Amino acid sequence: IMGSSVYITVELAIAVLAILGNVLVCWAVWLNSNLQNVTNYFVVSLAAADIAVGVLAIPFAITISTGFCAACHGCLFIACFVLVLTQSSIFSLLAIAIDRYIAIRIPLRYNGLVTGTRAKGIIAICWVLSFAIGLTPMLGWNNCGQPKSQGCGEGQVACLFEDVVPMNYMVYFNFFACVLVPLLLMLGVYLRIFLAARRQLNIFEMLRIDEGLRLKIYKDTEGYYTIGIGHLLTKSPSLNAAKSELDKAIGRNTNGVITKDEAEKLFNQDVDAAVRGILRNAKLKPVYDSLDAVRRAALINMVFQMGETGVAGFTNSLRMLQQKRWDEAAVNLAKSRWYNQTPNRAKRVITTFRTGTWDAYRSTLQKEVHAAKSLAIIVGLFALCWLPLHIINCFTFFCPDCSHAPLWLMYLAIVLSHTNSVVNPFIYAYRIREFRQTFRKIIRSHVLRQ
Ligand SMILES: Cc1c(C#N)cccc1-c1cc(-c2cn(Cc3cccc(C(C)(C)O)n3)nn2)nc(N)n1
Ligand SMILES: CC(C)CCC[C@@H](C)[C@H]1CC[C@H]2[C@H]3CC=C4C[C@@H](O)CC[C@]4(C)[C@H]3CC[C@]12C
Ligand SMILES: CCCCCCCC/C=C/CCCCCCCC(=O)OC[C@H](O)CO
Ligand SMILES: CCCCCCCC/C=C\CCCCCCCC(=O)OC[C@H](O)CO
Ligand SMILES: CCCCCCCC/C=C\CCCCCCCC(=O)O
Ligand SMILES: CCCCCCCC/C=C\CCCCCCCC(=O)O
Ligand SMILES: CCCCCCCC/C=C\CCCCCCCC(=O)O
Ligand SMILES: CCCCCCCC/C=C\CCCCCCCC(=O)O
Ligand SMILES: CCCCCCCC/C=C\CCCCCCCC(=O)O
Ligand SMILES: CCCCCCCC/C=C\CCCCCCCC(=O)O
Ligand SMILES: CCCCCCCC/C=C\CCCCCCCC(=O)O
Ligand SMILES: CCCCCCCC/C=C\CCCCCCCC(=O)O
Ligand SMILES: CCCCCCCC/C=C\CCCCCCCC(=O)O
Ligand code: NA
Repeated sequence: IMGSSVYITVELAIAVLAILGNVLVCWAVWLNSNLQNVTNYFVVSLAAADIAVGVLAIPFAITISTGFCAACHGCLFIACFVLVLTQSSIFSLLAIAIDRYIAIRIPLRYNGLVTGTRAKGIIAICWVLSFAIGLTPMLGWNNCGQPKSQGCGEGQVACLFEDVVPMNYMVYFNFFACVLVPLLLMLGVYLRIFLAARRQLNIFEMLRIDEGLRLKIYKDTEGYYTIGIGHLLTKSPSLNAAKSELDKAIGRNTNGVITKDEAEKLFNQDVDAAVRGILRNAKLKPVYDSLDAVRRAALINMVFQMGETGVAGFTNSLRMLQQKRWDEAAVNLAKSRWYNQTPNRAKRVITTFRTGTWDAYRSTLQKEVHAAKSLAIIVGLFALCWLPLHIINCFTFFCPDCSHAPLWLMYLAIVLSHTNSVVNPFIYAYRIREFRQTFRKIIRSHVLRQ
């Protein structure tokens, strides 16, 4: 068996798996409305680039592995086309990372800023930028436009990737600026996502989950100006009047904007007032005195939502809370009008009473980042599959007199880069239930017919 035949077979097998697997990804998104979110718009765009890897880029790499004679501009397209697909993948991976950070940073206002129309515009722009970046050698930055391989006739060059694509482009422009910098930005974004889910939980973070945190002055449900965690500023219909109240409480001219620490200090003063009002109430003080620090925060949470008078009306639940009958107090509180009006917030507060822990709010944070862990794996696989080729290009560039990397390492690094166009659909099937369920439906019904 020829050594070339095993390289062709492996490349064609990767191409088939890249097409079939990523067609299934787009097919699943088109079929399942539950998969038609903005995050999957970039997943589809990422899959579209991987489909093109198996249809064009991999056949292109096979032809230029021979170094045949061809025109300069025509040879550059065959060599630089995969640079367009890889750049579009980087933009799609960077967009997914930023999208998931917005999802955990402003989880209540995520859908107002992140829209489908905006995503399609970003995708269309990034594809234009990917062609400009990937096909930069065709616009002049090439090595076949200067008079001087030999044995091909003039106007024709030996179509080898390292012969026609400049190495300083492959290292400075492509690797350092267009690959390494986005990969490091994606690393910091995902790190920042994971740290926010691992944040310390307290009364400030609990109410931030229940009532939101806003550092800019906004209008509440009643049209009144608010800041921080539900801190009413004024009933007046003047933002200037609200800013004057905000500046009087912060101690600095804010122009309606405050820092997170100032919102925490403002919220801390609101807790002190709610605690002062609880202690002066003869119904609430005995219960509050008996509760632990966490369960006291759940009682303050109720006061912030309904008021001391409204909480004092829970005569039966308050006595069972004071008697440390957590499970009995949970059943009683669940049968209240407060539970029916806002069950999600009530269930989190009731769970706090049962356990005395922050588990209900920790689980809220963990649910917001579970998708980010799977999508972060895809970025690491992209880095793992492409960095060997980049590092070698650096060795050839910065050590010209060095011995070039051996042929088997070239074949391995190039094939490993093509393999990355296969791994993503497997990740979706293994870690995303909605993708896995649609994959099974398409396969069992549309493909296998039964
Ligand atoms: C494109 C790219 C990106 C992107 N986008 C990012 C980093 C690096 C690269 C990249 C790619 C190729 C390449 C060469 N070939 C044809 C080929 C196939 C098999 C064997 C051979 C031999 C005989 C060894 O020359 N040649 N296919 N890709 N070569 C180099 N230095 N870098
Ligand atoms: C540590 C990482 C994140 C940043 C450093 C960039 C790395 C990837 C680049 C920058 C400089 C590069 C070169 C530094 C110097 C050497 C020596 C030279 O005989 C060949 C390559 C080689 C080995 C390069 C290796 C890769 C290289 C180290
Ligand atoms: C994250 C995914 C991990 C899975 C990916 C693992 C690494 C990629 C597989 C390489 C095997 C094929 C590499 C060898 C290339 C073909 C064999 C060859 O080199 O033949 C050329 C011959 O020497 C001259 O014609
Ligand atoms: C024609 C387009 C559709 C062709 C599809 C057949 C070709 C499969 C190719 C690549 C695998 C794709 C990535 C792996 C997806 C597997 C999903 C799956 O089967 O998961 C269900 C299983 O029951 C879990 O337990
Ligand atoms: C190899 C290139 C051709 C294969 C890639 C493109 C085909 C797969 C694309 C996505 C499948 C689901 C989207 C198709 C939309 C069909 C439109 C319609 O039927 O109304
Ligand atoms: C999955 C669809 C794409 C596959 C079909 C495209 C055909 C394959 C492309 C060219 C393979 C053979 C041409 C180059 C021969 C290389 C000669 C050599 O190995 O030295
Ligand atoms: C699924 C179908 C995929 C088709 C892949 C086609 C592969 C084409 C590979 C290179 C063929 C030569 C193209 C460049 C020649 C132009 C330069 C010249 O004429 O000198
Ligand atoms: C799925 C179908 C994809 C459509 C494109 C098919 C493959 C195109 C391959 C590259 C052609 C462009 C490279 C050289 C162009 C000049 C060649 C010439 O003019 O004869
Ligand atoms: C232009 C290339 C650089 C952009 C790469 C990706 C950056 C955007 C990432 C996706 C964010 C998700 C959609 C949010 C829409 C942005 C809101 C707006 O238009 O200001
Ligand atoms: C000679 C080389 C010719 C290069 C042609 C490429 C120029 C067109 C730019 C990108 C085409 C891919 C379309 C992707 C945008 C559709 C995504 C969307 O808006 O939903
Ligand atoms: C068209 C959208 C915006 C495009 C800007 C980014 C794409 C890259 C554009 C061209 C880069 C050219 C870099 C010039 C390097 C020196 C030229 C040379 O030495 O030959
Ligand atoms: C995706 C983000 C892309 C950012 C592109 C802008 C950054 C470009 C930075 C410089 C790269 C090239 C540095 C030296 C130019 C080559 C010198 C020459 O040969 O003329
Ligand atoms: C250095 C360039 C960038 C390298 C890739 C950057 C993306 C890293 C993203 C997250 C890594 C994978 C996260 C999966 C969690 C598994 C637990 C673990 O092993 O750490
Ligand atoms: Na890709």
